[PDB]
Amino acid sequence: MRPPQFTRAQWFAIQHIDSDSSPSSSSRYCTIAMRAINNYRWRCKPVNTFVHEPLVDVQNVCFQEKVTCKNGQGNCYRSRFRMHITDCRLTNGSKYPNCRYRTRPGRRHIIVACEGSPYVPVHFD
Repeated sequence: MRPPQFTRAQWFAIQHIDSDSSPSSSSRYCTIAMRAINNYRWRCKPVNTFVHEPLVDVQNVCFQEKVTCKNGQGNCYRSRFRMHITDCRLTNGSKYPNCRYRTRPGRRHIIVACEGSPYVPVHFD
């Protein structure tokens, strides 16, 4: 659930943009990074992906390959290049505030929904 104090665009950046950061991370990266998200949530988010490119690279995906959204609703775009991502997966038995995560680096195209003025990512697809 998006905290009401954040726009869709702000919440996307909080959850998914680690702007201009190292693609390689420690194995504790996700456990530490997810606290900022889960502090606003009722229960630990089960999976989450962070992108490491500079912010403007992620915003540029809104001007790259148009594709259909998974839900069929909205304007979705696939990145021209593979992004540097980190996938976070909640460990079994975790219960807030004891949320620990597996950390997995990766390099793949991302798909985002874009909306608004400015026209920026609002949903990781």
